[PDB]
Parts: sequence; structure tokens; C-alpha cells
Amino acid sequence: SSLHIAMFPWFAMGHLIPYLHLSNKLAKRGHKISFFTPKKTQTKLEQFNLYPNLITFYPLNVPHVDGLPFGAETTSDVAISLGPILMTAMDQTQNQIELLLTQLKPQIIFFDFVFWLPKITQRLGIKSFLYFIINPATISYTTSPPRMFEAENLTEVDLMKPPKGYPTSFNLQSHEAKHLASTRKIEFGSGIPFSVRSYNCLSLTDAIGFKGCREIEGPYVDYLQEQFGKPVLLSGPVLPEQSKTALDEKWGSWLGGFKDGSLVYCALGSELKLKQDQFHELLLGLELTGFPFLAILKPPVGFETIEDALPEGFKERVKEKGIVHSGWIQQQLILEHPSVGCFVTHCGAGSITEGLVNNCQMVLLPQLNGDYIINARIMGRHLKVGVEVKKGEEDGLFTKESVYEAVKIVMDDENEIGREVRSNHTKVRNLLLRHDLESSCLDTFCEKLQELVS
Ligand SMILES: O=c1c(O[C@@H]2O[C@H](CO)[C@@H](O)[C@H](O)[C@H]2O)c(-c2ccc(O)cc2)oc2cc(O)cc(O)c12
Ligand SMILES: O=c1ccn([C@@H]2O[C@H](COP(=O)(O)OP(=O)(O)O)[C@@H](O)[C@H]2O)c(=O)[nH]1
Repeated sequence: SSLHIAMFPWFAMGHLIPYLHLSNKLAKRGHKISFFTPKKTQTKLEQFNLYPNLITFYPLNVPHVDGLPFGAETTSDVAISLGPILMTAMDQTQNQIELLLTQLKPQIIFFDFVFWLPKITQRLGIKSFLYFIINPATISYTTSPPRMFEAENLTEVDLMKPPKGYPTSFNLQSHEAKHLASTRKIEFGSGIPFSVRSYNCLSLTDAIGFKGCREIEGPYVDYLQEQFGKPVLLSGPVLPEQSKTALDEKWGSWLGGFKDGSLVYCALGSELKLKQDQFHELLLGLELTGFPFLAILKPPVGFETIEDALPEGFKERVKEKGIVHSGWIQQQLILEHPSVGCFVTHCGAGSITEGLVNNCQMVLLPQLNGDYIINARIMGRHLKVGVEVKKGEEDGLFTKESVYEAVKIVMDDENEIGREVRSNHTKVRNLLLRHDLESSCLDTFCEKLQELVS
């Protein structure tokens, strides 16, 4: 029997997009989806609704919280420092969520962040499902009970090693453990410290789910199931679905003028702005490679145009070989273009999947975020599908020479590290695209959802 599922993702394109990818897969199986989305953002999402008779959008008015810029709905609309206020605004949709649930009456609601929700749903006879599109290795590392019980005694040296029982080994740099130790305590919406919030969601929800498959995410989901004592499901790897919009002709035309596999694509997601010095170092490192490149970057901190922040003489030197662009582009379609030979990525969970299912060599440039860092360690050291750009142990900065070297290594047909990461990437792509991998993940996922509402 088909399920009625409501979708309440965090107000971020990196959550809205994979929730919609998964929605399409569930609707193909006959399930009815009530998709809650910020009102103005809906128009950008219709693009991806492949089953409009089963997937219905319901608009949310993102309320006012003092400090929130006017009209802002998504982390793509605000600077990263304003994220906690946007969290307070999502907390404030409670009364209009509670009324949407009362009239739509879904059996299950997938959600992010709103740890108050399982108390509404238990009252309405609805099952709460905390559905993560970030890595379970990240939640396992920072938010498992052993971490939470040390409370404010948790230090940088504590975060340098995994929590007790953690199934895997990898190394953090000093500045990364420093980042995790401090940001953990910073308020993220309505006065709740960040890790407390996520922990409250894990503890109070009926069940948990993650993007991923047993072959890669398995050990972390088993660890989390053992720790929290409730089902931790895997949706499958949420392979990107095809959009209804073709590749913009101006990009298709420009990309079509380069030799196959010759272009370096660089993008750091839609939520981040580099500091100027690292913006310069990145762009000069791309220039040093001599390869054509497309860099999708916001202007650096303190700057409003790409023009004003480019290193001196940059435009005149790179000529038609390189473009630096700050607008939203169709990243998934660009990564499928045969010109692209290399993807320099901030290691966001969605960008990681998009690179894995394509042919591009991966260069890992994780930005200062626990999931990006952990994704980078897993891709660089466990799966060994990419080369990570070296950062200063204490300052977290890279040089233009380190960017150049990483790209050169993976682009060199005769370099043995490049051949190795190509070979390992092919292994992972062949697994994720295996004819029965995602479908069998979804088979199990949907059975376990049926048990949940039984
Ligand atoms: O990056 C993280 C993250 O997601 C991310 O949290 C950012 C705020 O810190 C936000 O800006 C991004 O849009 C979002 O993808 C979340 C998260 C996401 C959805 C949830 O339902 C609950 C938690 O937990 C984290 C926990 C960590 O120990 C470290 C992290 O790095 C993240
Ligand atoms: O100009 C852009 C920037 C991002 N994306 C998409 O936005 C999502 C970004 O998610 P990810 O987790 O990689 O990073 P974030 O942007 O949340 O940091 C992915 O599906 C990208 O393909 C896109 O299509 N165009």
C-alpha cells in the first residue's frame, strides 16, 4: 500500500535538491509526497518535479526574525553568519506546519533540525523521520552520545580522535578539530547550541535515515543504530534525476569549444564566500595549470563583484581559457559535459555524489565545515577517489602551488596517483550506478518505512 509522506527539509538548496531527487524516486513507486518549501523558492524547484500528480508543493512563509534580510528564504540568500537566524525562522514555522499536518494527514514526515516536531507528530499519529543528506560519518563523529555526555568539557584534543566505538579511522588537522570544538557550542536557532539541536532531533525522532548505501555508509549507520537504539535507514545514494530544463546554450556552446576532458570545473556550493587571499590563491593556482577552467565562486568577503576581486592582470592573461562566474549554474549538467576532466570541489555531500557518478577527476578542497572535512577524508583516504589540496595544519590556508599540484597530478595521464584515483573512482561509479544498487536500497528503505507506520 502506497504511503503519504511529507517532506520538510532545511532551507538550503543542498537539502531541497536531494529531498526532491528522493521524492521523485518515491513517487515513481506510487507514493504521494507533500513537499513543504519556502514560497518564492518553489518556482526554482518545479524544474525537478517529475511527478506533479503525486508530488505537490506546499508553500511556507519564512517568518521575520530580527537580522534576517528581507525576503530571504534559503542559505543561498544569506551569508553563512546569518544561518542561525534562518534556523530561528524555520523554528517559527511551527504553527503553520502544525496546520499543514492537521489537514494533509501524512503517515510520515521527513525533516531536518526541528526537534520540536516529533512532539506534534506523536500527538497526530504521524511518524517522525529525521532524514539526513549529509554523511552519517559526520553525525557519528560529532553527535553520538559519548560526545554529548562530555557536555562543555569537550575540547579540541577530544575532537582529534573518534568517539568510543567509531567504526573507522581518519585524521583531522589541528585547525579542523578547533573549528569543531568551538562551533559545536554556538547557537543555531532559538538559543539552542548547534550540536544540542541535532542531538535533540536524533533522540526524539521515531526513526532516522541517511542518504547512502551499505557499501559506503553502512558502518556508520550500524554504529548510529547501536548507539541510539532506533532504526537508522539508508535511502540509497540519491542519484541525481534528470531536470526538465536543458543545459543553458551559452554554457553548452562555450564548453563545446574545448577538447574532451581538458577543462577544470571548480565550484564551492551556494553557501560560502572565500576570503580574498584564498580566492586569489585558488584562481592563480587554476591559472598555473594551463588548463581551461570554469570557476563558479561568489565574490570574496568584502567584495561585491568578481571583477573587482580578481588578481591583477588575471582577465588579460587567461583570455578565453578561463571564466570566473558568480551566478547559479546547472552544475549537474556541467559535470556531465565531456569537456570536464577535473572537478575541484568543496566536498559538499551533493557535489560529491554528482562527481562520483561522472568521469571527472576529483580534487578535494573542503571548506571549513564538519561534513565537508569528513567527506574529504573519506574520499581521499578511504575510497581514494580524489586528491586533497594541502592546508596549513594550524591556519587552514592553502597555497596556489598546492592547488596547481593537485590538479596537475590528477590531469596527468602518466602520473601514478592520478591513474590510481581514476581507477578507484571508476570502481565507486560502477557500484553507485549498478543496475540494482539504488533500486535495492529503495526496496529495503520502503519496506522499513512500511514497518515504521505498522
Ligand atoms: O554540516 C552539518 C550539517 O548540515 C549543514 O549545517 C550547516 C550549519 O552549520 C548548514 O549551513 C548547511 O546548510 C547544512 O547542510 C548538519 C545537519 C544537517 C541537517 C540536520 O537535520 C541536522 C544537522 O549537522 C552537522 C553536524 C556536525 O557535527 C557538523 C556539520 O558540519 C554538520
Ligand atoms: O551554482 C550552483 C551551485 C550548486 N548547485 C547544486 O547545489 C547543490 C549543492 O549541494 P552541496 O551539498 O554540494 O553544497 P552546498 O551548496 O549546500 O554547500 C548540488 O546539488 C549542486 O549541484 C547548482 O546546481 N548550481
